[PDB]
Amino acid sequence: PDRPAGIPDPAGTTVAGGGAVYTVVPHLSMPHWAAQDFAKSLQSFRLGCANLKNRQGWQDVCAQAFQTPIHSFQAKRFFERYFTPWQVAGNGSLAGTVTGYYEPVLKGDGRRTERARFPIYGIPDDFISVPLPLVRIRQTGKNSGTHTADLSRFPITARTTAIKGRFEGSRFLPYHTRNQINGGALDGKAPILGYAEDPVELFFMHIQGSGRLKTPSGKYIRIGYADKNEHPYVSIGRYMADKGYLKLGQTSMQGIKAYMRQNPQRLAEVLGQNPSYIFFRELDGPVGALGTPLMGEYAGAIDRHYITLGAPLFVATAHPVTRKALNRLIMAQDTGSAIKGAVRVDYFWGYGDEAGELAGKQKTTGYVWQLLPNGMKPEYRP
Repeated sequence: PDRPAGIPDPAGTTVAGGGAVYTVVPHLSMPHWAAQDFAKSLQSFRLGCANLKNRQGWQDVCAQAFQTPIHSFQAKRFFERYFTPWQVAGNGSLAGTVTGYYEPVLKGDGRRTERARFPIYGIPDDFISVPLPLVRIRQTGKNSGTHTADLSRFPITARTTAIKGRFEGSRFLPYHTRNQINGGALDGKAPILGYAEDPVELFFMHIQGSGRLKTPSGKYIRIGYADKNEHPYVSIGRYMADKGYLKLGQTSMQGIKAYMRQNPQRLAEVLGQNPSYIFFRELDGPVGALGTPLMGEYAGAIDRHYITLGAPLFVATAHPVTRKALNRLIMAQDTGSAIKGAVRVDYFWGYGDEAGELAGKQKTTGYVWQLLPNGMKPEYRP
């Protein structure tokens, strides 16, 4: 028994906030709307609904998504009948920026072998996260928070949700940095999820926040983001360029990997420049900001000041290699620290080497339309 659709704001309806303006337009104002693989967009929406279904105003669309066949004919009618498109302008411009991201595959093992020597660590035994409002700390769980803490020492910026540290003496000190962990500071006090063959490839898994080990027999060990040490991110590519070990055109993962194989005397130095370090957990698609697994080519990262999390999002852009028209109904199910603005999408390409090529080549103008359940308005969320 089909859910009711509810009443759309009529064409030309506007909402404004934050320099952004949202305008209701017809579905057929989206380029190549007719020719979409709406079965794939429906799959992607259904994945987000495991959590999105619980958010006020999304219950009916999420329920109805599961009573809709996985076929583009029916799935098109679902998106037409239940959602209204809101064309997005940021600061007077429909035009914005599309970049690309992906889930890396790297050679490795569940064990230390001759080939696979670089441990992937989970949350350490002494890693304690404390929420942020010369202070006092009390432990409230084996990895969360009797000891004094020196807040001037911890890496707080204008943005810090929590501090990460460990008890030592009668102190709470910042947790270990990448250079220290590289140097063996976690020996004996952190779970190891597996081993990578290449340390630069591992370094870049940290940069994407998730990955997959491909064992010598072709199996996958799936590795997801769990936490981090909250020390600042520094680009090693920008470090190498003015050192000047490589030119900032060869600053790709693959160029750093090749430089390092030829130059083992610089490995520790360069990797240690990024004091940020990500801890992982044993787990298709990484889990994004919505808390659900992302579907390759049908999910993206957005700015939540501007885009409602979980929303179908039509992106009109250019394919990062063919430069041909790339028009897609994706789901806005993730966020990034570098993704800001009304019209701004990090396009999730999926897992593996091919997705990697696509992602890095993506830096394009794009146009966006946000689809929301009929009646629900977009909102600037300061």
